Amino acid sequence: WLRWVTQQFKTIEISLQEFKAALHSFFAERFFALFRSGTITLQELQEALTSPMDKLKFLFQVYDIDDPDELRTVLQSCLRESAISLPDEKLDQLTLALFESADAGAITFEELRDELQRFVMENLTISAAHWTRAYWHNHRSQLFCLATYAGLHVLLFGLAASAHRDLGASVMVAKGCGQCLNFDCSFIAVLMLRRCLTWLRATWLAQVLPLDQNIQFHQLMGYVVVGLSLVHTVAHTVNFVLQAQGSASPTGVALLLLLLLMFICSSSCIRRSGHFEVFYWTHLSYLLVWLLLIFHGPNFWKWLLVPGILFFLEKAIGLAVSRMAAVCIMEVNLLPSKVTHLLIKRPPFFHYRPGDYLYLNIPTIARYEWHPFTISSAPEQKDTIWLHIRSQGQWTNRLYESFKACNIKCYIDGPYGTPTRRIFASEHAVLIGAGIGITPFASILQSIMYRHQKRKHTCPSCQHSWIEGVQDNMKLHKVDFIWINRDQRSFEWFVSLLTKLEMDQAEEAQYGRFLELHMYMTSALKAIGLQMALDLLANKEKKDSITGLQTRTQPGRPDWSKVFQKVEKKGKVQVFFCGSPALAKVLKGHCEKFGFRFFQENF
Amino acid sequence: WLRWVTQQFKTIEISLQEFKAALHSFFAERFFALFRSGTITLQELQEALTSPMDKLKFLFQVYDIDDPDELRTVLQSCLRESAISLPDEKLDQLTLALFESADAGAITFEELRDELQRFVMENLTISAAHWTRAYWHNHRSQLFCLATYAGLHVLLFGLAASAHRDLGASVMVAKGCGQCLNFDCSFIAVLMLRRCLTWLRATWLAQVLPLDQNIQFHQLMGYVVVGLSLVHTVAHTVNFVLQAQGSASPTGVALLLLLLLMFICSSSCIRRSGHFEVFYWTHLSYLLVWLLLIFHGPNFWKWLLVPGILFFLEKAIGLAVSRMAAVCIMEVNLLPSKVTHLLIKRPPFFHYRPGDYLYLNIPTIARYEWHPFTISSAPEQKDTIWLHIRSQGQWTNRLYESFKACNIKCYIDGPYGTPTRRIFASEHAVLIGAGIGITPFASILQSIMYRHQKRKHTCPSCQHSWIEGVQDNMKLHKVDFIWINRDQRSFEWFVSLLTKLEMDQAEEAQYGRFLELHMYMTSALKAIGLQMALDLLANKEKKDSITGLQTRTQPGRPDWSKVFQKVEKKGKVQVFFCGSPALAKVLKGHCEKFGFRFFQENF
Ligand SMILES: Cc1cc2nc3c(=O)[nH]c(=O)nc-3n(C[C@H](O)[C@H](O)[C@H](O)COP(=O)(O)OP(=O)(O)OC[C@H]3O[C@@H](n4cnc5c(N)ncnc54)[C@H](O)[C@@H]3O)c2cc1C
Ligand SMILES: Cc1cc2nc3c(=O)[nH]c(=O)nc-3n(C[C@H](O)[C@H](O)[C@H](O)COP(=O)(O)OP(=O)(O)OC[C@H]3O[C@@H](n4cnc5c(N)ncnc54)[C@H](O)[C@@H]3O)c2cc1C
Ligand SMILES: NC(=O)c1ccc[n+]([C@@H]2O[C@H](COP(=O)([O-])OP(=O)(O)OC[C@H]3O[C@@H](n4cnc5c(N)ncnc54)[C@H](OP(=O)(O)O)[C@@H]3O)[C@@H](O)[C@H]2O)c1
Ligand SMILES: NC(=O)c1ccc[n+]([C@@H]2O[C@H](COP(=O)([O-])OP(=O)(O)OC[C@H]3O[C@@H](n4cnc5c(N)ncnc54)[C@H](OP(=O)(O)O)[C@@H]3O)[C@@H](O)[C@H]2O)c1
Ligand code: HEB
Ligand code: HEB
Ligand code: HEB
Ligand code: HEB
Ligand SMILES: CCCCCCCCCCCC
Ligand SMILES: CCCCCCCCCCCC
Ligand SMILES: CCCCCCCCCC
Ligand SMILES: CCCCCCCCCC
Ligand SMILES: [Zn+2]
Repeated sequence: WLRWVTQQFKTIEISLQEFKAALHSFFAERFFALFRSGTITLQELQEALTSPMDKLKFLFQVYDIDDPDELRTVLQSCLRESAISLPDEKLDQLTLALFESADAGAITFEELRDELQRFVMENLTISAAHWTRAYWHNHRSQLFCLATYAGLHVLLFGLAASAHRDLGASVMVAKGCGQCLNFDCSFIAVLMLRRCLTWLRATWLAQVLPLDQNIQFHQLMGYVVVGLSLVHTVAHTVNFVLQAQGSASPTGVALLLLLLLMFICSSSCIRRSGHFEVFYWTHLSYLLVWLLLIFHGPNFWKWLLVPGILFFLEKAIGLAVSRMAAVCIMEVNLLPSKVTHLLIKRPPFFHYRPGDYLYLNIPTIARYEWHPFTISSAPEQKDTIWLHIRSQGQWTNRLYESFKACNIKCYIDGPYGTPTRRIFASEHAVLIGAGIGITPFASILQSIMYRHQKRKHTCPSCQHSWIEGVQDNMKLHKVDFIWINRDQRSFEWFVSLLTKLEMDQAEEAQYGRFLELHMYMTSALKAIGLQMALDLLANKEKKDSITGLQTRTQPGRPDWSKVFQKVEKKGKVQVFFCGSPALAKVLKGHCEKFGFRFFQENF
Repeated sequence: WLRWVTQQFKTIEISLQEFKAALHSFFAERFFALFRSGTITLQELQEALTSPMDKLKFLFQVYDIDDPDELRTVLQSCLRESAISLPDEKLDQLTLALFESADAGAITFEELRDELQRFVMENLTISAAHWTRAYWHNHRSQLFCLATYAGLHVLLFGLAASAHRDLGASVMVAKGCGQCLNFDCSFIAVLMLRRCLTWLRATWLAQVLPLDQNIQFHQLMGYVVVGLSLVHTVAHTVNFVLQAQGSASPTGVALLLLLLLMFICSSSCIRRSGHFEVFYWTHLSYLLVWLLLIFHGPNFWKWLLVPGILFFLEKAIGLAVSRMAAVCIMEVNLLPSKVTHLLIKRPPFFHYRPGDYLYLNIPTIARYEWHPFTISSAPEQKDTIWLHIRSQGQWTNRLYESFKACNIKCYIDGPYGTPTRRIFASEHAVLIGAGIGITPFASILQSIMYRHQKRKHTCPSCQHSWIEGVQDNMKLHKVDFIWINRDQRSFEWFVSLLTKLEMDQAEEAQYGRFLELHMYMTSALKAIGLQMALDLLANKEKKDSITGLQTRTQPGRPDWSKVFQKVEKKGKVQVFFCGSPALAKVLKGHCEKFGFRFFQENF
């Protein structure tokens, strides 16, 4: 009640207030001025925080200044936090359309209220700001892996401790740290196999067990090896000093030097520099570490055997003939937001399902480094195979920098990935876009469009075109694309491709639509009447000015899930999603009531 | 010279002569009578063995008896060793056609000579009979596997012998036989894995190393295990008797009993009876043999480990969910020559390349027995998947007998086999039929015919049909089928299917032929003018009377290889064969001169 109002007042410097009000900013300054002479009196805040008619009148007063200034105000709003990256040339047309829709003098409060009610008023907002047990429980409810490693470490430490309890306070620590080190130095290698991980990635084992964070888990076990080796060294030295009142010590010293080298020369700072050769050559010293530790520990080979032989087999299966091939880059083009687009020539013998990935390796950038990239070209394209890479690290950033200022060697190794025959062998399989790996969705869309157009048979004689039914390739009659991601900051390639496919199939939607686009932001701006300008623009040119697409990029977080529940039926409809377990689980639980054979969280 | 004639006479009883002359036999008796009063005088043999005019006159005299009898003679010749299984109803038409072609009186020797010269005369023959270092070198020039096993056995026996030479004449034999037995009892199991063998079958390792005889090699090592175990037992007993002047002996006795049981109850005689359950249950005692031999030999577990764990993994990978599935037989039909044809319902999720195989298992016949069968139905058939089985053993014979006098459970386990994308992604890939596994060729032919007809697009509006080009499925323009096998004794299903496909595509050969058939026997009858009757019959009904097909089943062993060399070119022609290494090697060596990318001996 009144106490709540007092607390809100206590929660509350014009420039400081503007800065703290989530600034863009002429509109913000005008609103702050309209919010008297300028003071910290709580009456203005109470009035602002308190029917929709008053809010509409306040908004109308804020928009005006005493109505050509609205065009300048509209331009400022576009350049504001709305992130509307549009040219100023179209601003005149948008302002003219808005003035025509509003004035028909543009100072009429009643006209503004009617225009607002045409589309809202209840959502009277003028700001977006307010003015680790739960997270761990939520994340660990499906991970349950770090605790297992900790339990193994502790049980091994205790088991070695009970075996040397008689020795006094120094050698039992040594033995426990030692046994932990056999375990760690034996299995930190079996973590990383780039070959079998792909084979395991396409199974329910990968569905239940996370895989994509194996780099960070491997680095974490490297760190614990370093720490435990240091404490083991200190314990053995303090034991020797106590005894002070020839191969073991020198071999331990050599192992310590090797681990210190591998820790120093494999940190993030080294690979920040373009000395990938230095990192790889220093990091090839794992063989020397294993060889030294063989005849350093009495029973290290027992631990080393199984993972050692299995990793030796995994590395020995890779030859130039076995998987590798020589591919020459044909054309490379750089797109905005530091995304590089490659056009590698298709080898004569390469049949790949859509959505598969491959590992690229450019000798010029990194001589012996391999990174996975997802194919962004349809399998029906016989000329070139595309690859799309976003600069989210150093090596990709290195490629972008190098190509900033072509026939260079490239090596690709086969297609790998989950089979996509289930999507084509379905009826109205809707695809939901989430996460950062939305590259395979472009391949799937291109393949589906190509197969759809291949059945558009036209008779050359009488110029009659009749559509044949499904023929042994796909069984879909309609596909729905729904994209729910952080932004379109780096996916200009993907936006362009989806827009291209959309108006390529838009010429065929008069008799029946085949592809639907639902593009969401959930972070765009509602609270400011910027969409009023675009309302007329969308029908002015039959395409959104921000995208040049039939879809106008509607935001909305939960209403998208509700529409997914309310998604027309061309057959046994199926729902497929790809993202974090939270959103996928919510969508599945909502979808389970509707009786749909939906394999949600498929990725 | 004259000495050769004397030797030929020495190489030489009218009934006995007829029996030894490769009898069918009225024609044989007439020839023997025509060959005087009947004696062993060498003048008749000298005349017979010695221009084509004399041979033609002799043949004309033999055919006649003093010409309606020729029809009876023709019928006898058809029923003779020619193996012409044709009805007597068509004999009248054939005899009438032959008489019309010959007489126009049918006793004119000059007319017979002219008719023979029309088609021969130089190949004047009236008989087909004459009147292990080389084989081992030829076979072992590519096998080199039994010698390796013998060498391993001998080196192990010698190694154990040198380790116990001090012991007197009895225990060194024991130790050598023992070490040989660890080796044998460890690897006789790693021979047989029905899972990894399929994975290895599709590689060049299977191309160089034979695989299909693993049953017989496994049985041979079982036999040597039995023999060496018996001699080991005798040696240890004679050692103990010498010492005669408690777990080892009883465990050895138990192992001896188990091996004797497994030898007795797994012989051919037991499975000759329909007691497959008895064989399988008695043969499940290998686990007991291994368990007893673990704590019977001091160092048997070292040998047992790797093959034991690997076989345990191979058997543990097989579950009902993992590979197995429930399939109900829809229709079963029995064809002549003891071949059974099955029509099993296609499971909803089953995509298989043509030519793949599967393992059938009928609980009614054998509860826990598995045998591989090759799919004889095109992948484009969505209704049922075929299987063709020839009664070449007991279990198949058991199935034939049981179905001689349906909804029974059947279990299939996936498709396995070499990929066939290379055939479709080629130009004029000619297929050569040899060996006994010609079942996948029917699947390949059906798939190629179906894909060829799927591009025969006809406009419904104006009834105009235009053929489209190759579309992402195959790149062939012409396929040639050449069949060089022992007979058509059991392949009536395959003959019917190829004939069906041929006249299905015969309606499209006027503008361009798509499938060519070259059916050979190399064992049929030349020497007897039976083909004269069929010469008119072939054009009488546009189909051979023996087959009802455009092809008339031409024989000829080496001329087929010459024609394969002289095989028209619709693109980059490729040659594929399947059979024993001899014929395939000859065909490849002949083909290498022509510069054809032929992967001969592909099977
Ligand atoms: C199977 C797979 C396919 C991918 N496909 C694409 C794609 O098509 N387009 C795209 O823009 N991004 C893709 N990524 C994400 C990422 O951009 C790529 O893995 C890229 O190779 C990053 O390399 P980097 O040199 O920048 O890594 P770094 O900058 O050296 O490492 C930092 C980041 O890269 C990851 N990383 C580093 N090394 C590896 C490695 N060996 N394996 C996996 N992750 C590693 C780390 O987890 C971390 O997130 C994919 C990731 C995976 C696992
Ligand atoms: C991969 C493969 C696919 C085959 N496909 C066909 C087909 O489609 N049609 C056809 O008519 N024949 C086929 N055969 C040949 C043979 O007829 C089948 O293997 C059939 O299962 C014979 O079983 P059986 O009970 O008569 O064997 P048995 O009578 O018990 O054994 C005698 C013969 O069968 C073979 N044999 C026995 N057990 C096995 C086994 N477990 N694995 C392999 N061979 C064995 C022996 O080598 C010997 O030649 C195939 C063989 C193989 C290896
Ligand atoms: N290999 C992989 O697939 C992989 C690897 C690592 C992590 N991940 C996933 O990626 C996540 C990190 O990326 P993220 O947080 O951006 O994605 P996310 O966790 O998969 O999804 C959460 C985001 O989805 C959006 N969202 C929520 N409800 C929505 C609705 N009704 N309609 C539309 N969008 C809705 C929200 O806004 P925004 O759209 O603005 O974000 C929210 O931030 C991780 O939590 C994990 O789930 C995947
Ligand atoms: N899994 C397998 O693929 C498998 C397994 C075991 C054995 N095999 C092969 O099968 C063989 C046993 O069967 P097989 O001897 O009947 O076949 P084959 O050895 O493959 O072929 C030999 C036969 O080919 C025929 N032939 C020779 N020259 C010919 C020509 N120019 N044109 C047409 N035919 C010609 C001959 O008469 P016929 O046609 O009257 O025989 C000859 O008997 C083995 O030697 C081995 O090569 C294959
Ligand atoms: C035990 C031994 C060892 C150790 C000690 C280690 C230690 C370590 N680690 Fe290591 N790694 C290893 C073993 C190792 N490691 C190996 C072997 C490899 C290769 C890969 C695979 O395996 O696959 C690696 C790899 C690796 C990587 C990647 C590379 C590539 O990819 O190329 C990384 C990042 C790491 C990290 C690490 C670190 C940071 C450390 C320190 C702390 N590594
Ligand atoms: C690389 C990691 C590492 C390192 C760094 C080290 C370092 C060392 N080290 Fe060592 N160790 C080890 C690893 C190690 N290490 C282990 C793991 C063990 C346990 C045992 C085995 O392994 O077997 C030991 C153990 C050990 C021993 C023994 C114990 C028993 O036996 O129980 C000794 C004497 C030692 C010494 C040493 C020294 C003195 C040093 C410093 C110089 N070393
Ligand atoms: C070392 C142990 C052992 C031994 C002693 C034997 C001995 C023998 N073996 Fe034995 N097996 C065996 C181990 C064996 N095994 C096994 C484990 C099997 C199963 C199969 C597999 O592995 O996969 C058989 C299997 C078997 C078979 C097939 C069956 C089925 O498939 O189901 C046969 C035929 C035999 C034979 C034989 C004989 C005849 C003998 C006597 C001589 N084989
Ligand atoms: C199953 C097959 C078999 C059988 C049948 C047998 C049978 C027998 N066994 Fe014997 N063992 C054996 C297998 C055997 N086993 C072997 C493999 C050996 C070598 C050693 C091990 O294993 O480790 C022996 C060895 C042996 C020994 C020891 C020698 C050494 O240590 O060097 C003895 C004492 C015996 C006894 C015996 C007897 C007395 C008999 C008869 C009863 N074998
Ligand atoms: C910090 C996240 C830890 C995730 C651990 C991943 C474990 C991967 C196991 C791979 C087994 C082959
Ligand atoms: C009598 C013919 C002997 C053939 C030997 C075959 C050997 C098969 C080796 C299989 C290795 C997995
Ligand atoms: C035996 C001690 C293991 C410690 C593991 C701690 C993991 C921390 C992850 C941030
Ligand atoms: C150690 C003795 C091995 C004998 C092998 C003989 C093989 C014969 C194949 C017919
Ligand atoms: Zn037409």
